Amino acid sequence: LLEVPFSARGDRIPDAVAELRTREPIRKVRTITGAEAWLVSSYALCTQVLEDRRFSMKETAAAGAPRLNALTVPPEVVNNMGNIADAGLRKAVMKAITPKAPGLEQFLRDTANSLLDNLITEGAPADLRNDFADPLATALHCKVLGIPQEDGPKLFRSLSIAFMSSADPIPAAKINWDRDIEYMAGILENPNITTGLMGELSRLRKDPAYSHVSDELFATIGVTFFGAGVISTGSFLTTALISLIQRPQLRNLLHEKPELIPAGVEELLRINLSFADGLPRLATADIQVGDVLVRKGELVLVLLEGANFDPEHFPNPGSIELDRPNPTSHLAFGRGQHFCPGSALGRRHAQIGIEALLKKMPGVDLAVPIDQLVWRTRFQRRIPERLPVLW
Ligand code: HEM
Ligand SMILES: C=C[C@H](c1ccc(-c2ccc(O)c(Cl)c2)cc1)n1ccnc1
Repeated sequence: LLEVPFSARGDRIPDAVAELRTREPIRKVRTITGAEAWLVSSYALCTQVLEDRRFSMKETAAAGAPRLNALTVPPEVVNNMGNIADAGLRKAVMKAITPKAPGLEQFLRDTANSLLDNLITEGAPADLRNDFADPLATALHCKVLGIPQEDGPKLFRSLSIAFMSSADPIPAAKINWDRDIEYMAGILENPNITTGLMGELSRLRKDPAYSHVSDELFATIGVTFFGAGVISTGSFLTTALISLIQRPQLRNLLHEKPELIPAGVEELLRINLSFADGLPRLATADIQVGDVLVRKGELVLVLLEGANFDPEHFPNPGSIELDRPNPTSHLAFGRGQHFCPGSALGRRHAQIGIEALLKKMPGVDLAVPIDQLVWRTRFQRRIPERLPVLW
């Protein structure tokens, strides 16, 4: 039985995806746990699954369910956004993580420029993942959360385990989770934390309108939004920089006309291979998806690059075109009930990071042949362990 995932490489889509999409856009596969699942790979069927709440994220955590991979958080945290919504916290969380917070964008620009100046001083080769994209993501999320910048690196170092895609429970994930929760709980008790997401959660925790909300949920919001935001923005920016480096004509165009960078980033989102696995959902009813009657209790995997390279929806899907008529209609941020709450922040992180890099390093190029990149395995993102560049 066809095994998923197909390839940990984030620099090229396997030819097999287009064949599946054409012939079998919903197809039985085996996951790393040995479970069977339905892999959905067309824009039409991916959108159908993501927009039908009977394909449940929450129920993927149920004991005894077929699993894509092992939990790395407590099972109730899989329903984190539902818990946030039920607690009356959605609006406050969203307001806290907007890129338009006063001074946030300038902080992003200043941080990016400082990171780049240090790389220039040290001399090529430079590692754009470990010494640019990931520190930029980490610094951004410390600022957004309102926590000390110097605490970023230790929180960041949880994530190479936190976002593993493992067949089995990971003992280090429990250690790191418990430690990171204790940290966020202490932050909520720290009177000096008055800004950002944790400053606002700290205030709401003392507000009688929220007296019922548990300390557990407040700390969980901090751990989950830091982890999801840092891994997603650092990994997306890293692999978008590869796509851009691979396209010198586009790199030069965006350097010459940086007002096109938002359109460029939107296409880089569309062609991004950062998510290593399909998005998992558990059927809570018998539901017809294409030619397959998915049965209650079965696992469905929504393959984002299946949708995003679907030529019916995005003609010439492998080409970056800055004037498509349907440019934000990709699924890079998901779709439906679980659409990424951080989407605007993720866009802005990448836009500013790329703007800064192109100004400082207009000649940026890989310093090794592209096949020498080392792609992280058994992880929820596809990323190169190092991204060596020259300029
Ligand atoms: C370019 C950057 C990002 C990408 C590509 C991305 C991608 C995604 C995708 C595809 C989903 C849907 C998962 C699903 O439906 O199963 C998602 C959800 C989520 N994202 Fe993002 N994300 C990014 C940035 C962020 C940021 C900056 C934050 C927070 C600061 C964040 C926090 C979350 C959370 C908490 C969820 C879960 C939502 C829910 O369960 O309803 N993400 N993200
Ligand atoms: C399913 C939840 C997933 C998520 C997974 C793992 C973590 C995590 C963070 C720090 C840790 O120390 C450990 Cl061990 C785990 C956080 C979040 N997620 C993705 C978007 N929203 C939530």
